[PDB]
Amino acid sequence: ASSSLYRESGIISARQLALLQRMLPRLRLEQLFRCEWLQQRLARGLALGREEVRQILLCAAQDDDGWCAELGDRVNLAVPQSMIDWVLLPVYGWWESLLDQAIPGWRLSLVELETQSRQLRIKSEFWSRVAELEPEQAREELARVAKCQARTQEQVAELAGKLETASALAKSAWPNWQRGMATLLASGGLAGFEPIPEVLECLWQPLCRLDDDVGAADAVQAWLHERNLCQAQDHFYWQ
Amino acid sequence: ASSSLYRESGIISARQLALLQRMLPRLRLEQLFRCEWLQQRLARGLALGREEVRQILLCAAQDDDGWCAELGDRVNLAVPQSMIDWVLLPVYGWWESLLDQAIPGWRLSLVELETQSRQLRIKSEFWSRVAELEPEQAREELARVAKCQARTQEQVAELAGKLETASALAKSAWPNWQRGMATLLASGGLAGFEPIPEVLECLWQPLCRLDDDVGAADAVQAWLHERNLCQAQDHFYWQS
Amino acid sequence: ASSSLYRESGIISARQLALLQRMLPRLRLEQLFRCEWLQQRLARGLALGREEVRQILLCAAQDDDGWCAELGDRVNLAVPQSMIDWVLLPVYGWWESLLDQAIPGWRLSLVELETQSRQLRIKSEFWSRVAELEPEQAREELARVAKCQARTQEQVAELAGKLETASALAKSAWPNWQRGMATLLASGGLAGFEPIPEVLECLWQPLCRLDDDVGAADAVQAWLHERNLCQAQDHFYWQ
Repeated sequence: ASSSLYRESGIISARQLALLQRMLPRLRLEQLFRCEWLQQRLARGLALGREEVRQILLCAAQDDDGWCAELGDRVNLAVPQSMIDWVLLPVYGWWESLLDQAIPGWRLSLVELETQSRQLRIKSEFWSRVAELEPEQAREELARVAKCQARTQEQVAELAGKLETASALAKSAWPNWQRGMATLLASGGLAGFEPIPEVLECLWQPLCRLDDDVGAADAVQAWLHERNLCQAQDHFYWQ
Repeated sequence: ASSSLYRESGIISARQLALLQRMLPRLRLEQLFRCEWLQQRLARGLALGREEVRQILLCAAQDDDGWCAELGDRVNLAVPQSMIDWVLLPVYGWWESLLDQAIPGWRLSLVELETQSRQLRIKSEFWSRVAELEPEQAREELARVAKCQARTQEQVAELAGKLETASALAKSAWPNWQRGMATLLASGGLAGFEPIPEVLECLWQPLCRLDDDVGAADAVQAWLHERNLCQAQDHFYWQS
Repeated sequence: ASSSLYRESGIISARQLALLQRMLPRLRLEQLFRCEWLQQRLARGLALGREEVRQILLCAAQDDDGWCAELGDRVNLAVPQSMIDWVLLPVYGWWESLLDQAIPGWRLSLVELETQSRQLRIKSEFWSRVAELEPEQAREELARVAKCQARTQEQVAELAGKLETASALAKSAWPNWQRGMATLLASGGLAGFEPIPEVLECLWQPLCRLDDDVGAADAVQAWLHERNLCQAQDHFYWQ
């Protein structure tokens, strides 16, 4: 929900943010950053190009507090990279949390912990170099932070472990997940993915008939959208 | 003003910095980092490319202490992206300042206020992870970071307030600024912007004749220059 | 040697890391992060492209404990930016430490101090923004940070000094280093270096014939590899 966040993760360049900042009033800008669409691109690390920017500017040209709802991308699933970023990765993520709903919370919890271990090593160098002067005071602080990184390390280990077991269970349920992804990055097909877990069948049928069937695009959009894996105004097609 | 500002802002890649560090003496590197040209690119978000790097190395080899003064870009105002980043946006920031000179100061103050804000969050997410092991000596940090965040929040509200008001007049003074920008972005032309404020006429006249008049380019170069919106050696031109 | 470092250094994008995290097991991924080839890209600021990620994924399939020693780049030395990033800069770094072994360590110690002063600089801005409510507490707090950015700042001066002298000696040993570089960026050849130090003769001979002798690019690769300047699987050519 913050400029810096989209900047730190490379979603928006400084150049782009400059234009956006000047064209959109603070109120629209804030709505932009909070909107489901952009938050989606953030989570998938999908940086903006000139048309994304044009479309944002275009949509905001009406004083409708719901302008963000018209935002969405036209994705060509015939491009593996697009198939991966807009479909497979999102779907696998949704699927695993289905096996165990606490998993996304673990993965996210993890990152908050490593970025937290850093602040601990950085705050260690500090009171380390500082030990020069006020040596008695630094010792004090060092003992304090020493305890923290010890616990932080342990919380990480136990989380990792749960995820190790979780991934094992998921590997058992979709063994061909890996062989499928390689076949995609070469042949471009989705067959190496079979047999796919049952729940995914309603997605996989149309997904495999994208070039043959007309209403398969709509079928895939609709399946993802119900499952909250795409936007109402996202559109998918094939080469 | 350190190389870190330029790395974080994606103005200079890691690859590029390494080459510059090897080729430029420590003293020239710092002169480069503080020079007006590179500062302009930073503010505008204009990442360096092969040529910008070469020119840096070139100009720096003269060994004159004002070598930075020879740095500039050759800019094709054909490209809508170039028209926007080198003219429209700088010019609008300048125009804006006429209507109220305190504005530029307010904007960057927000930037620093946002940073201080972010810093306080990192500082609270930090002491939250400590609150578990150090329950007692954590009730003190949260109290200061409380008022700190509150205060910070107050002034943002104020700044954002003044700027919201300024925006309103600024909109009134150039109604079709929006429309003009949409059009340029959709079709490449400048017509959507008119009528333009009278104080920008001597810039606009040449701007709309880049392709036709031969002295139209340097006429906008001169206009921007006399107002510190470009560098002495920045060269503009038109080619479609 | 963590993901976060490769992100901040702009070596791996958010979306690239998204895919690797999902495709590689926790163990397999950390192996990638600590492997020589990737540490090489990192040292030189060489961002992963589409090719590099495919390779990482193919080589991940082998499923042996040393997969990531098969990783290497294919570089076209006919491209000047490649000539610089893979040969000239690496070779110079190696050369200069022949003149004085302490130089790489100074160079690296600067970096540590530079990121450290900018850590205290940001710490100042904060406590001056917090001096709004606490003038007293923020005093001894700004006072400590001020001592640190003092010692830091002199350590830097001492190192810069030592490097200033080194610089002079290296300039005397390879006078046309700079003219060569300028020329390569201008005309794309290597004659501008031409009076090169004797210890580089064996590298220089084949480097000047990449286009003419089939075996030249291999000679170059050998020269580099025997001195740990490229990976065993790095491969060079001229197109």
